[PDB]
Amino acid sequence: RFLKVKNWETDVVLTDTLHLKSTLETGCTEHICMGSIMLPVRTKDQLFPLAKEFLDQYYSSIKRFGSKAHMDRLEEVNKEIESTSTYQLKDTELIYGAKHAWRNASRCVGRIQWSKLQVFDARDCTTAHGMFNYICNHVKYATNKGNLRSAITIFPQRTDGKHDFRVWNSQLIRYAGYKQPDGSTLGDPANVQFTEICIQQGWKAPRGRFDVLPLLLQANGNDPELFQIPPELVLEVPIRHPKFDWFKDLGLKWYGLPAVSNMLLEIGGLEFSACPFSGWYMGTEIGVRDYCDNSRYNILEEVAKKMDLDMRKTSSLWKDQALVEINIAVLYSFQSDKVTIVDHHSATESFIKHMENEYRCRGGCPADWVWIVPPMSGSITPVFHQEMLNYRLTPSFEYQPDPWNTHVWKG
Amino acid sequence: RFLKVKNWETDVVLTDTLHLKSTLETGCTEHICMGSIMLPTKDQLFPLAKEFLDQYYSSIKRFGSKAHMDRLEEVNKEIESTSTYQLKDTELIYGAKHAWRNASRCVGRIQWSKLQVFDARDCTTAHGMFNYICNHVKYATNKGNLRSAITIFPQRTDGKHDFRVWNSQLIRYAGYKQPDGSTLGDPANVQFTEICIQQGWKAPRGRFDVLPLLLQANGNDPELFQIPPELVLEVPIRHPKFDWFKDLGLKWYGLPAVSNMLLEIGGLEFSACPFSGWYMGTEIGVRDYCDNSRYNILEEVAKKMDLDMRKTSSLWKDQALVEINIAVLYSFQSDKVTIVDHHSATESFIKHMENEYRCRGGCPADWVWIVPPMSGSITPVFHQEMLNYRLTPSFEYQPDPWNTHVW
Ligand code: HEM
Ligand code: HEM
Ligand SMILES: CNCCCc1cc(F)cc(CCc2cc(C)cc(N)n2)c1
Ligand SMILES: CNCCCc1cc(F)cc(CCc2cc(C)cc(N)n2)c1
Ligand SMILES: C[C@H](O)[C@H](O)[C@H]1CNc2nc(N)[nH]c(=O)c2N1
Ligand SMILES: C[C@H](O)[C@H](O)[C@H]1CNc2nc(N)[nH]c(=O)c2N1
Ligand SMILES: [Zn+2]
Repeated sequence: RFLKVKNWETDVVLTDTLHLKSTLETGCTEHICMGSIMLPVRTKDQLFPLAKEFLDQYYSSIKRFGSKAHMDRLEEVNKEIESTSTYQLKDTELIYGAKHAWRNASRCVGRIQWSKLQVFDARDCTTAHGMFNYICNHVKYATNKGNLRSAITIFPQRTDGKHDFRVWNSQLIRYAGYKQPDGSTLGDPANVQFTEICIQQGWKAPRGRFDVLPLLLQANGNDPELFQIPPELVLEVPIRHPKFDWFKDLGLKWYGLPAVSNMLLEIGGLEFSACPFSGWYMGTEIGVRDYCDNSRYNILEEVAKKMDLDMRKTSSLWKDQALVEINIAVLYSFQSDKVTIVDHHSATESFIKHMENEYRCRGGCPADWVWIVPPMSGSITPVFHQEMLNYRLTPSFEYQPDPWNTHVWKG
Repeated sequence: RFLKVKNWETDVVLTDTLHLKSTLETGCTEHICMGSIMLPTKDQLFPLAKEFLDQYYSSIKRFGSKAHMDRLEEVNKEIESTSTYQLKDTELIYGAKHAWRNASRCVGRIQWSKLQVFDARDCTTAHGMFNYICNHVKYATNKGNLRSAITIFPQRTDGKHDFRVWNSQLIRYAGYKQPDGSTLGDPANVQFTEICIQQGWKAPRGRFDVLPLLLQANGNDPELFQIPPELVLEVPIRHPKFDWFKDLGLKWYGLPAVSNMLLEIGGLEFSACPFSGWYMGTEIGVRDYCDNSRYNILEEVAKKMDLDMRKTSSLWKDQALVEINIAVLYSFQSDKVTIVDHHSATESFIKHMENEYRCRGGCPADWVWIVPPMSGSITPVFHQEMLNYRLTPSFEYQPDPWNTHVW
C-alpha cells in the first residue's frame, strides 16, 4: 500500500510505505479521528514475536540479516525467554533501540538529531541512591556548561511490575508550585500536586517563584526517596530583552536542560519504566507555553502593561504583540549566555528536511501535526503546510500512569 | 464508545455521545491517523431521506407523529415514482443550517441558527444564477454590517445537469504569471484566471482584479458575468501606528463567500450553494497576506519596520506578522465592516462547543483547522481536545468543474 502526503506550500508530494510496519493503535477509527486527544507483566507468548521483530530490524540495520550471528542471537533470546520469562539486550541493541524510539517519536520536532544520542546504560543500578548518582552524571554530561548534548539514562527494565524503577518527577528539572490559602499560586502551577508530594516526603520548601524541585526516585519497586540535585549542576538563564531594559525586572529565569523523566521506553517487548532523556529547548516551549499559558506562569498581562499596549480590547492584538517580545527575550537570553536553544523557524525548517530525508531513505516519517506545529506563528513555519501521517512504530516512548496513583506503599 | 474530551487549561471534561450518529468516513484507521490531510439510486436514497426526516421531525417535537409518518410515506412514494424527491422549504432551511452546524472545520458555528437561506431552486439559466448571486452579495454585505447567507440552486438530477459556480469563492482576486517569472496578483488563482480569459474575460492585469463569475446551469456550458463593482465592498489596509503601511497598496474584500462546495441534505445533492459569513482577521492577515504561495508580504513589511532580518531568531517574521494582523482588524473596524479577531472567535467557539455538548451531546471539530494560524496556544481552542467525525446534512468538497466538464 502507498500513501501520499502533500505540502500545500510547495506542492511536493511524498509517498509513505513505512506505515506498513505500524503496530500499536492510534485511537482513531473510520468513524472518528482522535488526532487532538492528548492521552491514549507480559506473557512469553507475546514476548518472542516482539523480540524477533526487533532483532530482525536491528540485524537489517547492520546489514547482517539472516547471518549466523542473527540466527544465533534469535536462538539465544528464545532460550532466555522460555527459561527466564524475559531477556537482556546487548549494549549495541540497547543503543540502537533508544535511538530508534527517538527516531519514531511522532510528537518530536527535533528528530533530525536522532542519530546523535549519548546512551547511559544504568541497568546495573540497584538503589535510589544509585539512581541519584546516575542522574547527576547525566545532568552534568548533557549540560556541558551550556553546550547541550542529547542523552538518555536507562535503568533496569520491568520484571513483574511490582519492582519498577521510576523517576517520580515528570521532568528532571522543574520549578515548585505552591497553592496559597487565598487560592493564588506561587511558582509553577503545573507542579502543585507534585510539590505537595515532595513536601509530604520531607522536602523543606523555600517557597519562592523558581525553586528547583528535588528528585523523588524509586528503585526496584521500593518507596521513593528524596534527593536534591547539586545546585551547581543546574544551569539557569535569567531572562532579559535586547531592547526593553525593564524586562529583567520581571524576575524571570528558566533552566537550560529539558529532560523528560516520566515516559516508558519499549524495545523488543521489554519495558524501561525509568529512562530519563534530554535534548535542548525550542524557544517557544518556554516563551509561549511555560510563560504564557493561563495555567502556567501566565505573564502576558504584566508584559503588555509594561509595553503600554492597548489592553481594552482583544482586537488590538496586545497578547500577540507581548507574546512575540517574550519569545524574543528567551532566545536572546539563552544565546547571550551561550546555552543551546533553537528558534521555531530553524527547528521546523530542519524538521522538514529531516522528514523528506526519512521518506527517501526509510519510506516515511510518522508525525503528529498537532504537536509538531509550534504554539505561535503556526502558518509562517513550513510544518503548518505539510500533510503528515501519524502512526506508531517500535521501539517507542510511551506514556505511563503517574507513580503516586499506582504505587503500593511499603511504609 | 462513549467518549470524553478534556480541556487542558480548565480541566473541564465533556462527554460526547453524538459521534455514534456519524455515517461518513474519516480517512483514519486504527493504524494510521490522517487528521492533517486536507482532502481525505432509489435504494441508496430512501434511508438517507428517512434518516434526515427523522431528525427533522424529532427537532420539531413531532417524532412518531402522523405528520411525520405521512411525510415519510409521501417522500417514499415520490422516490419510487420519480427516483428523487423535493424538500419542503422548512426542510431545506433546517438542512442548510444543520450543514453549517455540522461543519467540523468551521470556528464560527455559534452563529449557525442565524442563517438567511435563499431558495434558488426555481433558477433555470446562468443569467438567473447571476441575478440571485448579486442579491445574495448585496444582502450579505448590508453596507458592511454583514449577515450570514446561503443561496441554494437546483439539486443534482442525473449528474449531467449540475448547477455549478466555477469560482471557488464568490469574490476573489485574479492571478497572472508574469514574463519575468514572477506572479502578479493572487498566485492561488492563476489557473482559474486563465480559464476566465479562455472563456473571453478581458483581464485588466492588475494586482487586485475582482474575478468575474463563471456560472453553469443545468449541466450547460458555463457563462461569464461581472459582479456589479458597486456591490463588491473592499477595505484599504492601513495601520494605526505605521503611517507608511498604506503605501503598500494593500486592500481586501469584506465578504468571505465559499462557492465550490456541495450541500448534502437527506441524500439530495446541491452542487451550487454559495454561502457567506464574515471574516476572522487571521484569514486575511496571516494566510492571504503572509503565506509564501500567496501575497507573501512579510519581507516588504519587515523592511519598512527596519527589523534585523539577518537571522530567524530575531523573530522578525513574527513581529511583522502581528503588525499586519493589527492593520487588518483596524482597517475593517474603521470602515465599519464586520470582522472578528481570533481571540473573540475562538472564545465564542468554546462557548458554542459547551452549548452543543450540553444540548446535543457533542460538537464535531477539526482541531487542525479550528486553531488559528498565529498565536495558537494563547487561544482557548488550542487546549481543547476535539473529536472529529462526519454528520449529515453536510458541506462536502467536490471535483473542480473544469476537470469534470464535457464541453
Ligand atoms: C535535541 C533537541 C530536541 C528538541 C529541539 C526537541 C523538541 C521537542 C519539542 C518542542 C517537543 C514538544 C514538547 C512539548 O510540547 O511538551 C518534543 C517532544 C518529544 N520529544 Fe523531542 N526534542 C529534542 C530532543 C529529544 C530527545 C533526545 C528525545 C529522546 C531521546 C526526544 C523525544 C521526544 C518525545 C518522546 C516527545 C513527545 C513528548 C510527550 O509526548 O510529552 N526529544 N521534542
Ligand atoms: C459568520 C461568521 C463565520 C466565521 C467567523 C467563520 C469562520 C471560518 C473560518 C476561519 C474557517 C476556516 C477557513 C479557512 O481557513 O480557509 C471556516 C471554514 C468553514 N466554514 Fe465557517 N465562518 C463563518 C460562517 C460560515 C457559514 C455561514 C457557513 C455555511 C453556511 C460556514 C461554513 C464553513 C465550512 C463548510 C468551512 C470549511 C471550509 C473548507 O473546508 O474549505 N461558515 N469558517
Ligand atoms: C503536556 N506536557 C506537560 C509537560 C511539558 C514539559 C515540561 C517540562 F518541564 C519540560 C518539557 C520538555 C519537553 C522536551 C524534551 C526534550 C528531550 C527536548 C525538548 N526540547 N523538549 C516538557
Ligand atoms: C484551502 N482553502 C483555500 C481557500 C481559502 C479561502 C479563500 C477565500 F477567498 C475565502 C475563503 C472563505 C473561508 C470562510 C468562509 C466563510 C463562510 C466565513 C469565513 N470567515 N471564512 C477561504
Ligand atoms: C488538546 C491538544 O491536543 C493539546 O492542547 C496539545 C496541542 N498541541 C500540543 N503541542 C505540543 N508540542 N505540546 C502540547 O502540550 C500540545 N498540547
Ligand atoms: C497540511 C494542513 O492540513 C493544512 O496546511 C491545513 C492546516 N490547517 C488549516 N486550517 C485552516 N483553518 N485553514 C487551512 O487552510 C488549513 N490548512
Ligand atoms: Zn485520526
